[PDB]
Amino acid sequence: DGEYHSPYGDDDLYTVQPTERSPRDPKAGEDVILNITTWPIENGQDVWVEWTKNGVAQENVTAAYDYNSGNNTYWKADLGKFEKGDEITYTTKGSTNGGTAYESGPFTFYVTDWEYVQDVTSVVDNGDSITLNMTATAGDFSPKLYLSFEDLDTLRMELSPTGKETGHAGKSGYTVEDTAEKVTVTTEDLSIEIQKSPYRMEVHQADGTLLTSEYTTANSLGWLTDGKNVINQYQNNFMTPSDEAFYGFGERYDTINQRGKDVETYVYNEYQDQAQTERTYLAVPFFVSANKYGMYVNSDFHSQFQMASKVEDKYSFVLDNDGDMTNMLDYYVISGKDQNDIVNNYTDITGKTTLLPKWAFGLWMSANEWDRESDVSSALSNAKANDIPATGFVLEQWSDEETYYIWNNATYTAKKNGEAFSYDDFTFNGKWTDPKGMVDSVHDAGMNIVLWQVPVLKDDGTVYEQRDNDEEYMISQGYSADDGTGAPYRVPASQWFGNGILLDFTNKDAVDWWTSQREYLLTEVGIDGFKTNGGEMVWGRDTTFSNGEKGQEMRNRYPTDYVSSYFDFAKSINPEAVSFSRSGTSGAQKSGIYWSGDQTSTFDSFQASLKAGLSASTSGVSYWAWDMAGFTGDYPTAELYKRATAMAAFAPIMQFHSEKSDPSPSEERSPWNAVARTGDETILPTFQKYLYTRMNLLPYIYTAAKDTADNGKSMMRQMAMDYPEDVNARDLDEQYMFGDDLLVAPIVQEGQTEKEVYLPEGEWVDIWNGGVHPGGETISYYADVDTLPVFAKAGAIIPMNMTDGYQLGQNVGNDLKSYDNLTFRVYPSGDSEYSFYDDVNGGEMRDISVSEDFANEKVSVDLPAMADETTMQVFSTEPTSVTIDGADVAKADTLDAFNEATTGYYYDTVQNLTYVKAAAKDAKQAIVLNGVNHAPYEAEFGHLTNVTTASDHAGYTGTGFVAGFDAEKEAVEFDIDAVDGASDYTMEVRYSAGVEDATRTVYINGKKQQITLPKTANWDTWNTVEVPVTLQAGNNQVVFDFEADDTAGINFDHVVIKK
Ligand SMILES: OC[C@H]1O[C@H](OC[C@H]2O[C@H](O[C@@H]3[C@@H](O)[C@@H](O)O[C@H](CO[C@H]4O[C@H](CO)[C@@H](O)[C@H](O)[C@H]4O)[C@H]3O)[C@H](O)[C@@H](O)[C@@H]2O)[C@H](O)[C@@H](O)[C@@H]1O
Ligand SMILES: OC[C@H]1O[C@H](OC[C@H]2O[C@H](O[C@H]3[C@H](O)[C@@H](O)[C@@H](O)O[C@@H]3CO)[C@H](O)[C@@H](O)[C@@H]2O)[C@H](O)[C@@H](O)[C@@H]1O
Ligand SMILES: OC[C@H]1O[C@H](OC[C@H]2O[C@H](O)[C@H](O)[C@@H](O)[C@@H]2O)[C@H](O)[C@@H](O)[C@@H]1O
Ligand SMILES: OC[C@H]1O[C@H](OC[C@H]2O[C@H](O)[C@H](O)[C@@H](O)[C@@H]2O)[C@H](O)[C@@H](O)[C@@H]1O
Ligand SMILES: OC[C@H]1O[C@H](O[C@H]2[C@H](O)[C@@H](O)[C@@H](O)O[C@@H]2CO)[C@H](O)[C@@H](O)[C@@H]1O
Ligand SMILES: [Mg+2]
Ligand SMILES: [Mg+2]
Ligand SMILES: [Mg+2]
Ligand SMILES: [Mg+2]
Ligand SMILES: [Mg+2]
Repeated sequence: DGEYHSPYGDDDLYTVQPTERSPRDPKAGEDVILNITTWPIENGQDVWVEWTKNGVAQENVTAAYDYNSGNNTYWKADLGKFEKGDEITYTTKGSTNGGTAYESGPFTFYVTDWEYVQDVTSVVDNGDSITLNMTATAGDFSPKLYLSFEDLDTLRMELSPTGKETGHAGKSGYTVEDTAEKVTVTTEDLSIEIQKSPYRMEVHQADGTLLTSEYTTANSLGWLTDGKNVINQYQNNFMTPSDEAFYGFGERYDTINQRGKDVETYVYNEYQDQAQTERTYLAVPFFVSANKYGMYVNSDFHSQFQMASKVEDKYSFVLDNDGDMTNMLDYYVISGKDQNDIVNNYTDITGKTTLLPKWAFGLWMSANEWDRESDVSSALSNAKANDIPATGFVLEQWSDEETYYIWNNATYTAKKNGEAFSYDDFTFNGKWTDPKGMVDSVHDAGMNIVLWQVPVLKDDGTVYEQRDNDEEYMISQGYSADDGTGAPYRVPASQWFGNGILLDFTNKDAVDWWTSQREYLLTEVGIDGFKTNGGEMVWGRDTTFSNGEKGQEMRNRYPTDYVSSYFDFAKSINPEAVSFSRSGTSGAQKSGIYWSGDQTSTFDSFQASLKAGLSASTSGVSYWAWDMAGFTGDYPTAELYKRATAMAAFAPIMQFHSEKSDPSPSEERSPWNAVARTGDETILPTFQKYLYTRMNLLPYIYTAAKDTADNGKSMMRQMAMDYPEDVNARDLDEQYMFGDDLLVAPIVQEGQTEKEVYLPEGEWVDIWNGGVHPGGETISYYADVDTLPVFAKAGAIIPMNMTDGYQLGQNVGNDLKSYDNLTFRVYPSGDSEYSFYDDVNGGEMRDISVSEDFANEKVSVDLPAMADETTMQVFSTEPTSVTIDGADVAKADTLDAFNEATTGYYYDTVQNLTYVKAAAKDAKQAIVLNGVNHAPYEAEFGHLTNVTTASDHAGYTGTGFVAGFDAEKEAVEFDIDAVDGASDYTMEVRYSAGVEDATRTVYINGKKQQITLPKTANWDTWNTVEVPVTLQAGNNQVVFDFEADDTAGINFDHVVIKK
């Protein structure tokens, strides 16, 4: 009773339907097979193909039995091979015993082959664009390649194979040197060297440094055509040295450096095994090379980036097209001031990140199992009882699970013709008796709530009045996409929401309707945005959208049309509304948060999540989240939960979530449930430490969020984004930069406590304890399960919201309308400046500058007008005085006195931080710390040999001192920076020698001297001896030894380097 063949199937990249044509788009010399099905299985069935070649009727092709399966027979018809330009049209047919024939088709394909640019025959400079007139290696086209400047450092190439299209205008600030053999195009930032015969482009910086170039054999640039009807693909090919690293490509789970891979720009919903399958929800045809350029292929069609995956020194892109011969290839080679500036330039092209409200940057709580008011009340109560000041709240299991815009258990008179509901239309029952009151109680807790959504109208063949009404309206209005035959497009039956009808987000009227149905959720229920899931749901080549585009072009674009439509809609009603989504392509960054999707509770998954965040970052998707510790699989171990917590608190968006809808016991990845499930009570204080730390750093984090929106600098960055020339930074995927100043190194390996941290050149200070670490090597950091290595860069100015306790990890709550103690942590190093985004006070930028002058025992802070009292925490030795506007401020002897003071200073001996309180003033204030040196290098943080630490004599700095240190083969080794370059310095050695005069031997980069340490009154008396040393650039190895000619026990507190 039937026959079926459909040449492209669902056009899936990864799989085929069993009734497709192979190849889908035949090239010259390729054997063409047609897979055909008939049903039911019967003897005496014939299957054949009726067809024409170049309009000429051919002898029928008889199909061969392939296999039987289920109710069906599958057959193969072999059409043979074809030549470039052949136009084949066929109809597949089946009948039983000479009866009624069932057929599919007709279907046409045009047989293609590659044509490439040969030579540049002439150059036409039009002032805002340059045309290169070209010959082709085959065919009769007259190609034109157009060059323009999006900016003086960003080159755009537009290729028209037929020469019938014209490129776009760019900047005029270029000069041209056109010669017989070569044309050179120059700006203040770029030198574009184009050989004419054969055509070959090299892109150089203006100083001559090569950025990238086309492949050396040339004929690199080409298009796939029958020469008459279709252009089906484009390619270009580039030369790449062995060491070149390639970053970005959207959100990638397998690796941060794609060298060696064929990367598919193809959005896909892959559950749990994204790394293994090399798939992603969020695919962007943009990469950044550590050779200091980006490349962006400007098209929504699928592309494949072959990154030294075929030939060791070649990278290529192959870009699909729908056949339209008027669609130019359009790509950019992007330079800039640095790697982050390359990202900024990319965002000039594809869209800036939209700044989200500060609440988006606190903790988000989520669990699929929350499905009733009492679950929401319990979540709020549990958060409150456990001192968890979260700011975001997600509900997934909230709706009727039919319309997805009506609360579960709500009753109402159904509405026809897609008419919208108001709040008053509903009687609220059962699980949700008062959604408005429920939302109000979330707001009372200082949280903001988002509701889960999909872009599809569900249709599983069940009867459900409202859903049925909406479907009839949607179809009659043409608010769906079209399947290509005049019927609404439905998601393929085997997929998530199979048989459902996608809303055509290209259709403004459709969007207005769809969103109107949700209006009451925003205006009356008072929600704060949507979790817009899915979107990877466009299949089929003939699927047609209101914009005239079809399924090949729209698959990658659809999720971003969907996500952006909802984001803009929610914001139009509630300016503080935030979206939380997983899928998209270039431009996704304009529309809210992206999370890394569906992963298991394992360390392998944690590793893949971090790769996903780092690649997304390079791709301009900065507001990135993950389900901390995984949302499914066996419940995370306490170790994984703690490791994930620490990293999550230092990532752009912090969010816990769980998959299961009605589990027993609870699957919540909340800290209180983690305690319950693992039995490890210490999870709670560890979680609190990290969450409170994040809240302490929220002024810094939110300023970084604004810097993303303004300047294209992502919040969390792979090391080579800041240090592209650093050979050790190239492949690192277990540490990153967070904001401008913090190097974060999470432990993402099971059982690991010795964490390698690569430190780039410069000085890095442990933010938790003041340990100093000279850059330019990989250090080993001991991190137990509760510990996260985080370091501040030299010169850092870090705004913080602190309690009167003034330590990191102390709860300041979630009231985002005020600070407790606004604080700036400062690591003085030369002259540094910072622009603080003061969201509490109308979004004023506060420009702070620090002038480090340790050589003259001074640090100066230029504080602008502020609306709040401010506390500086300056990393330094103890001042002899502090002035504000020249006037001495009072030394506070205790933290209590400091807190009570209007202005003053206090010295934290454990952290080596000077606190300075300045009153709120509507004028600039000049703060000077006098008598200060670079903070001490604590002996207890040194590399120790046969020697231990103690704290049983008062008055030390840091956490203690090295004790006794009085036998041969005992050593204390320091890694010491020069304060102001290679020079002689004075090294202060602070020690106690309670019994008798002591001596120790010191080696400074291998150069030995002996030092005399006179007796102190007793072991509770410290003294300082000044030792002349010569220090060079970089890390200076300073070794204190007890050798054979040394004498007596000492307690060794610290060293200070001064003029
Ligand atoms: O950024 C500075 C350091 O921060 C962390 O340590 C802070 C603590 O440092 C001291 O004591 C620690 C030890 O008790 C031990 O358990 O862990 C680490 C390092 O272990 C080993 O390091 C050296 C070899 O590389 C050896 O010299 C040493 O004998 C080994 O035990 C120690 O740092 C203080 O005494 C504590 O008060 C302080 O809290 C971080 O762990 C460390 O790696 C950083 O360098
Ligand atoms: O009650 C609403 C809804 O709950 C579940 O879906 C919520 C989750 O949706 C996403 O994950 C789904 C995948 O997209 C599917 O392809 C498939 O693998 O199943 C998962 C469910 O885990 C999302 O990424 C998750 O964060 C959400 O928890 C049910 O699956 C739906 O049927 C319900 O309508
Ligand atoms: O739109 C369908 C239906 O929704 C509401 O009632 C919810 C309803 O769901 C199923 O149809 C069950 O059979 C009922 O027991 C539930 O109450 C509207 O009140 C109703 O008018 C409408 O048909
Ligand atoms: O040479 C003096 C002294 O050195 C060592 O003891 C150092 C030790 O002395 C007291 O116990 C203090 O309380 C500690 O803080 C010091 O580290 C030798 O052990 C000792 O024999 C000698 O007299
Ligand atoms: O209507 C198009 C549809 O045809 C085929 O489905 C058949 C199936 O193979 C038979 O066993 C029987 O159940 O009837 C169906 C037609 O209703 C294709 O297999 C299917 O992919 C296609 O959509
Ligand atoms: Mg720029
Ligand atoms: Mg529940
Ligand atoms: Mg606050
Ligand atoms: Mg305050
Ligand atoms: Mg000390």
